Amino acid sequence: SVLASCPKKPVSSYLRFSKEQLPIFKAQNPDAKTTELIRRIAQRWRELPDSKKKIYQDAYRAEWQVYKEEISRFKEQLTPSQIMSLEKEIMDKHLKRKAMTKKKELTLLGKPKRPRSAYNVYVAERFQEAKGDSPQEKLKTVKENWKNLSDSEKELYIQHAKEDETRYHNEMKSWEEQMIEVGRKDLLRRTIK
Amino acid sequence: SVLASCPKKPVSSYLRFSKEQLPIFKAQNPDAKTTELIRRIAQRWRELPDSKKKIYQDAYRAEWQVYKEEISRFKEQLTPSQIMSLEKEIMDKHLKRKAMTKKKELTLLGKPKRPRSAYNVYVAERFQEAKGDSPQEKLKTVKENWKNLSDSEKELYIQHAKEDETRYHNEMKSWEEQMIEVGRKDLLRRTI
DNA sequence: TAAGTTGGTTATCGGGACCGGC
DNA sequence: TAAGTTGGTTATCGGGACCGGC
DNA sequence: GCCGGTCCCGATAACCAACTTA
DNA sequence: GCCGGTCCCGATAACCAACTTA
Repeated sequence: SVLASCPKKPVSSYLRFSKEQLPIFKAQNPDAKTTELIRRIAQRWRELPDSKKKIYQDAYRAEWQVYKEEISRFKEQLTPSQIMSLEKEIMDKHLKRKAMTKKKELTLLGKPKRPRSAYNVYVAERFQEAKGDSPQEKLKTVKENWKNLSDSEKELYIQHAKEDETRYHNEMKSWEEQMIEVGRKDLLRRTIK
Repeated sequence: SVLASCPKKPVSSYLRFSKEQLPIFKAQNPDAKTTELIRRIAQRWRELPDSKKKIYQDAYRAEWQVYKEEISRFKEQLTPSQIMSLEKEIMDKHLKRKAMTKKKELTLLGKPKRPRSAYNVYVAERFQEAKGDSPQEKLKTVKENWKNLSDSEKELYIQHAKEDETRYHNEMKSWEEQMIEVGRKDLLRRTI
């Protein structure tokens, strides 16, 4: 496709150093953790004189000149909407990482789960017991049954969802006070139902 | 170009009501602020019976049906890279707004200015006095002089920037502490 | 903030419906 | 979170360099 | 309206730590 | 590397408050 074929930017002088140094350390200290080895290499990089780092730097600058030529030839043979298409795929990769990071930090601060719908409850009750082998088929058949329920048969889950709706308010009121306590008012909601 | 010709989603029932009500009100209250009028119109909308709101809603829903047809014909005649381009521009518009909001709030919390560079100082001093009438010409000749200054002459601007670098450290350290106090640890730097 | 490694935890995306915040 | 208005600020973009945070 | 999380789990693709330069 | 702000200002293109539905 597009982003696949696109030339990649050269890695830094330190990265080239670690990439070469790592297999050496891993063969001398075979049972040491890899994270330990990287920490030892980076140290070694610091100790290294400036006349030696420059060699790595001169190599990097020259690869960058190659990349500038390469990315030009590549973009020249692309149409304008295709270049925008290229930028979009790159932006998505950034946004997807930022999104991951945020979600990781919110679980770390123990943000309450969102309220489950009656249907969320329904799936939760009927799943181990479902006409299907694969979970994809099992869910597919659970949603079949849900479409055939009258409002009166739904009563148990509607009432299980009204309760969980209340649990959410409580855990949220609590969690948001605590976020103010540790100085994170940015994580509070603007609107409340 | 692309996003320009693209069909726009219909506005909401309330929005339609305000669009029509505003010119009427602006003619009843000629010297009133535009912001008061909207607050008064919105007040009028709440009071409105639901049988009257339904007329507006029904208009909106039929418009929504139109937009679905319109956006389909539009995307149907676009190439795949034009469709990604359309999404990217939409995405650019959101991010640009998010960016304005952030910069708008940081000026409200009085975040310190960034340190001026040696070249920044140089421009500020030597500018009224630059061969030119349009600012574009005055600046182009300022950058000429900057490229021809020796190290002994830049020393003055280099240490004037070294000074401002210190002011930045002072004002930032203070400001970041103040931001932890009003509960915004998110506005803090990760590095230096 | 992103790249290089590499083994050891967490997305994604399958099949859908649905609801809270923005 | 975004749309409508309308008069009233902040982008933009000209000419460039450059540096702090990520 | 739209995005994302929510119920389930099994699948593989993408993470995380350990560093630094640009 | 890349983005954005910074010195300056001059025109013009897109913003702010005031609301609510979806």
